[PDB]
Amino acid sequence: MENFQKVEKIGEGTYGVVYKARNKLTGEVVALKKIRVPSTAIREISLLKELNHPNIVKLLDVIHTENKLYLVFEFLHQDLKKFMDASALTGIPLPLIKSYLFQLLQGLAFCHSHRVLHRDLKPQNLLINTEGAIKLADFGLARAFGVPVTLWYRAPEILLGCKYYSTAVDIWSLGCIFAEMVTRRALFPGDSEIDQLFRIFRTLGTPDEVVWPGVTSMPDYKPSFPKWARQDFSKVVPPLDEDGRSLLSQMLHYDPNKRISAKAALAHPFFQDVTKPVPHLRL
Ligand SMILES: Nc1cc2[nH]cnc2c(OCC2CCCCC2)n1
Repeated sequence: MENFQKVEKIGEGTYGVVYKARNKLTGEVVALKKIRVPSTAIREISLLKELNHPNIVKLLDVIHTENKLYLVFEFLHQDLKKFMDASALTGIPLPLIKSYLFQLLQGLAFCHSHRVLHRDLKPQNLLINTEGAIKLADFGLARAFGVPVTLWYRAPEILLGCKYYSTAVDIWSLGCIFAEMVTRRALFPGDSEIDQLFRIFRTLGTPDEVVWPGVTSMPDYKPSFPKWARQDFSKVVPPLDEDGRSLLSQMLHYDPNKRISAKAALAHPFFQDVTKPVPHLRL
């Protein structure tokens, strides 16, 4: 640690405090996470080090010293939440929305092909740079550190008590993030688990055995849930064109087994004309 000089409190996250810091020998500027140590975690985290991809935030080094654990990551200058706030008046140009979505789906595809998932995607762990790239941060952590189950981006199978949920839970999250980009408002802003579910049910309809076989058998399903009708997506992400809503709709399938995968989504026609614009950033 002594090898690092803290520059500023970036913010407080899931596993602890995140600092901007400098490596006192490489001179490299990094992001330092102090994780709040079990052998299992050290081993899992050591595997995630080898996971390298242009749309995954690079885990540079793992520092285990004095009972404590620190993760050292590649540093970027802005998270997607800051960006959207900064864009609240004008919104993000579609072509940039489309670039980001496409890059994030490449990231997900990569990690999922290795059976690694995130489980907690949110705009705050989506990081952008001046060159138009976007990258996912904190992939694989939840599983390491054994983090138990912001509810705004949680998949419905997690909320219903599925203990063995899959890569599909990340697709759900990214779909929610996609909608938020387009409209500049959160899709499902729950303030408790039940509120989260119900907001989902009010928009996509209460799930049943017709749309999601097995759902009435999930541990936290109640027959007493109110039954709401489904609303049209034309009303949920309005300006979004048809290919977009089509893709969004397949990202928000209730049935985890019918939800589109990242690899198939890359093949969606909405990406036929994809480009890589650069954003206008004030750092
Ligand atoms: N610039 C930057 C680079 C990073 N590289 C890895 N993590 C990073 C991060 O986290 C900010 C995050 C936003 C919400 C709460 C603070 C943590 N910020």
